[PDB]
Amino acid sequence: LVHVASVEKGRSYEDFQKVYNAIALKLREDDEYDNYIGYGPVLVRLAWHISGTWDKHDNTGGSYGGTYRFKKEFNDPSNAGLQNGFKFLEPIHKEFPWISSGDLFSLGGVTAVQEMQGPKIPWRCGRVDTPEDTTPDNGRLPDADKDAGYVRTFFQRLNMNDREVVALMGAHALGKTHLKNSGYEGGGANNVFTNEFYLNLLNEDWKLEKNDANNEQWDSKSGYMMLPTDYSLIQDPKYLSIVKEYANDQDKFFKDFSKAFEKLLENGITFPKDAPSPFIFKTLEEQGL
Ligand code: HEM
Repeated sequence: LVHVASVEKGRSYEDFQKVYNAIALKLREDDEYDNYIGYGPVLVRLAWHISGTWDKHDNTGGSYGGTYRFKKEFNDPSNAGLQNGFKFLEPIHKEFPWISSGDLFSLGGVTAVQEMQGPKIPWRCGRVDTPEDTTPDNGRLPDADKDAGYVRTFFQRLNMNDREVVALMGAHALGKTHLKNSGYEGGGANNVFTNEFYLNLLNEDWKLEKNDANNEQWDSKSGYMMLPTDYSLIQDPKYLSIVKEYANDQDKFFKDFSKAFEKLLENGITFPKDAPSPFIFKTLEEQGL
């Protein structure tokens, strides 16, 4: 399939900065969500899951068509919990009805990363809502009870290499698992974007335990947890080298995450040669708002 980005009619940077601001102000306002984590991490997870359905082989799935809005995808077991992100964005969509669904879901992720003190993520508009029959079947998102070889093969479908996979996974510094969503038990959580995922992988004393859903996960006495696929990044020697790199260089992690996350959000989209350049949105803080 070819999906050509089409700018929402007459819109420019200032329009999208307004949408960014509305999302950011609501992120600040709705601070109580999920035991005071706020909506930042679930917005990042939503932007990833609406993108992570992409298949490079036939260009099905991906963020372009906004298909998460349709019941098949909305009800994917892999997406359990994401309804909260969708509900958060609903009033934003209603205030700015001109923005496409894929643009809104992906921008929500960019906004959340930046507002949580993450790197700037350049972002491009022009995703166009596609019909219900374009919604990808369930089962394209990854399982957590797997090893490094699984992770590496899985991400080849999204055209991501080892460095991109390790960078993207640093998002698991954010938020938590919820037993009722995924069968993984979380505890403490953070809503500030840092490279701490890599530091925790290397520095904590991990114990392989069974949780209350009878699934294995790696736990530390500090109350930290890792999925088996997280832990695989220190079991595989190629992933381990990159983990160490990011643990020792915050700026390099930020730069690599920004590139990979934009790429993830743009996979499947053809941008015309005279499309606008990617937008870099100012944070609320930078605007004095
Ligand atoms: C091997 C690949 C991955 C697997 C198996 C995986 C699995 C999971 C699972 C099981 C959860 C818990 C969901 C819940 O119980 O609420 C989760 C949460 C999350 N994921 Fe991943 N994930 C992967 C990659 C990624 C990527 C690439 C990103 C973004 C760059 C990401 C961002 C997040 C975030 C921010 C959360 C927390 C959401 C919240 O706190 O509500 N994940 N992931």
